[PDB]
Amino acid sequence: VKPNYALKFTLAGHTKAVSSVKFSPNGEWLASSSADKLIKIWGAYDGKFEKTISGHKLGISDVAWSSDSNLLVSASDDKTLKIWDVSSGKCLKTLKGHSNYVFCCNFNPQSNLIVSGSFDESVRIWDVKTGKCLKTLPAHSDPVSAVHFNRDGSLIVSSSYDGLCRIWDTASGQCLKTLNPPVSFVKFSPNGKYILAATLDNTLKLWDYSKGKCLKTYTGHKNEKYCIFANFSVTGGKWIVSGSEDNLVYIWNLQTKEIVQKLQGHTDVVISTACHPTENIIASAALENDKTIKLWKSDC
Ligand SMILES: CCCCc1nc(CO)c[nH]1
Repeated sequence: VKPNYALKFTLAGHTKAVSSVKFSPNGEWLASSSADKLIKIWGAYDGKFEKTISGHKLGISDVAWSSDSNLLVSASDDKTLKIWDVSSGKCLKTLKGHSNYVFCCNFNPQSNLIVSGSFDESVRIWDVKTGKCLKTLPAHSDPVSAVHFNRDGSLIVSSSYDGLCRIWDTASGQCLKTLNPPVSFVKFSPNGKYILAATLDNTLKLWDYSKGKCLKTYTGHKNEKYCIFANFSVTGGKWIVSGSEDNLVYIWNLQTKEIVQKLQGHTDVVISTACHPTENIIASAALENDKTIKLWKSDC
């Protein structure tokens, strides 16, 4: 069994490198962030441009949705995160505290908290309602490449160029576990038992969190430079999805570790991929020679 992702839409409009694409939890929208300082909202199913959300003074490296699909958070080189009302496009809160570029962000499942990672080497936990910083974790000794909450928000996982992945107790801010090439991306599996980690030696690893053991390795792609997003595809077959510095989207069989598809079409590094929550749909986005988002559809 292999997927058969085919190109459905090319989304043009960002004037510099795209940095991150994320599907709304309700499956309706794609949000994109860019070095052009803009967030753009697109129809997930028809690829139709919806709106531009603006206000950051420098490039945006990441964007994330609240669980109810009503809010976005963005992470910017202007050293702030911003919370946006998607319907109005208005900035509700500017989260101030990082002393350098904010690189990565995510809401917890409740969406009362935001976690951020920065070049300042810290992870911050923010109150969504007040916009106040609740905790500053001295998480790493180099830029923080990724931050993600587990399924119930009890844990945070962070990755860094220092070569560490760390698991934090959300409530206390205390480090429960440390798992050395730079770690360029990390996220929990949907069930929260595993962590998917990218290292800048062209390697993805599936870690059993509780055991601290490497279960799977995915190779064949190019990743020596950029913090490329990877995903668990769960809507059809159980795949691993990642961009690559050879301008392709890679899809592996999670269990066998075999490459089952490579998606051709991008004309620069595929920095970000996202899996639709209910349909067999991938969004991919590329750096400044390309600046487009592609939507792909598969039968499985
Ligand atoms: C400038 C390109 C940034 C892309 C990016 N990758 C991640 C992984 O967490 C966050 N942002």
